[PDB]
Amino acid sequence: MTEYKLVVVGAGGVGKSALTIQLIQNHFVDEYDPTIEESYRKQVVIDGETCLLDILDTAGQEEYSAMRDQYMRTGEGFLCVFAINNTKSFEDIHQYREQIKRVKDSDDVPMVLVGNKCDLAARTVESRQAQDLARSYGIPYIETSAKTRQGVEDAFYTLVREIRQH
Amino acid sequence: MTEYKLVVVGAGGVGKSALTIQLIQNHFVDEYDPTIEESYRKQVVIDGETCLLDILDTAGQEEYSAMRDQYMRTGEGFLCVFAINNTKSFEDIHQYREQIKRVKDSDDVPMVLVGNKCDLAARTVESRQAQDLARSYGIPYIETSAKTRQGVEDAFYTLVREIRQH
Ligand SMILES: Nc1nc2c(ncn2[C@@H]2O[C@H](COP(=O)(O)OP(=O)(O)NP(=O)(O)O)[C@@H](O)[C@H]2O)c(=O)[nH]1
Ligand SMILES: Nc1nc2c(ncn2[C@@H]2O[C@H](COP(=O)(O)OP(=O)(O)NP(=O)(O)O)[C@@H](O)[C@H]2O)c(=O)[nH]1
Ligand SMILES: [Mg+2]
Ligand SMILES: [Mg+2]
Repeated sequence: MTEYKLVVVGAGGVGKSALTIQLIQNHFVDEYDPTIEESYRKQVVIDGETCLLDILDTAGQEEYSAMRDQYMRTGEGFLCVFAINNTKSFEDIHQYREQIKRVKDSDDVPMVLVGNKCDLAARTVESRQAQDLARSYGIPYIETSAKTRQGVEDAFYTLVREIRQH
Repeated sequence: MTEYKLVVVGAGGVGKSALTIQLIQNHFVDEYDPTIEESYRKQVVIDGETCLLDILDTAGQEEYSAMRDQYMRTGEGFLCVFAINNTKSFEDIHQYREQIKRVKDSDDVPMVLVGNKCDLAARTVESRQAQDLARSYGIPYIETSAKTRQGVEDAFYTLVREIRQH
């Protein structure tokens, strides 16, 4: 069956994991639990096609440096997450994008920008700001809550759909 | 606020209306009720942006001929629906696409192809067939059920998102 090798990337603490566990296990994780690397495989149906979601959950910062090159060479599509109440995670998006273009020999790589935690009142990252960025990158933007589950399927399925169209 | 002038197009009986009423009124309409033309306006939030969904629901066939040119000149994005158990509605998609390119002076117009009624066992339109078509048009494809509500938000929001990116 078609397999879609997806990897979830972004700054430490932004909800990369809580977002992947909502998809696979249908529940919010409200725990302190920093990822070294996790992987999730799931037979799923998206728009009538039977496919396996092969997802890599990654680390926020760590000695993950050129340690990242290896999985960014193997991922087919990227979820690039920041938190809407953490301005420096929004800003670090440029570093993750460029390194993925660098190891990919590509300016067009399947990707979607995700502003997570849209449930929290108190954002510092305005959606206009983030949607303008997603437009400059030629990237769709989708806000999410791992807490509420708002948009989580929508972010993962839009990315499976960026990969169908490339 | 941003307004997104969307119109729902396709063959008679395919679920264009049931799909629009699930979005606006949160309920399945399981009635025989052929549209001349209906319009729905709704203040909604999509990915943090406050916007009005101005949707035009249209007729399947009728004396709607160059009678369509007028609204296809005014719609910003199109939802192109067929039914997955009705081969000729899948086939009539080419006629709706081309006329929209014709009155639009455009090869790239925001659009998504929707195979509706994915709940019914007994399809005659295979998702590979329809996803290949959506790929040839440079269009995303999303299956839906107005009955179940599966994918309805997903089809309407992906189209609002095609319009953000154009
Ligand atoms: N309210 C709110 N909190 C969330 C959301 N997503 C995650 N959290 C919280 O944010 C914190 C970090 O979540 P986690 O998934 O561990 O983030 P991470 O990006 O995977 N951290 P890391 O880079 O170290 O692996 C946790 O307290 C989690 O409950 C969200 O949608 N909203
Ligand atoms: N089981 C199933 N039936 C559906 C679905 N969508 C619509 N229907 C049924 O299909 C029939 C037509 O629905 P309707 O919304 O009126 O279609 P239309 O495309 O708007 N007809 P028209 O072109 O004349 O205006 C109705 O019986 C409706 O309940 C769906 O998701 N699945
Ligand atoms: Mg984690
Ligand atoms: Mg109708």
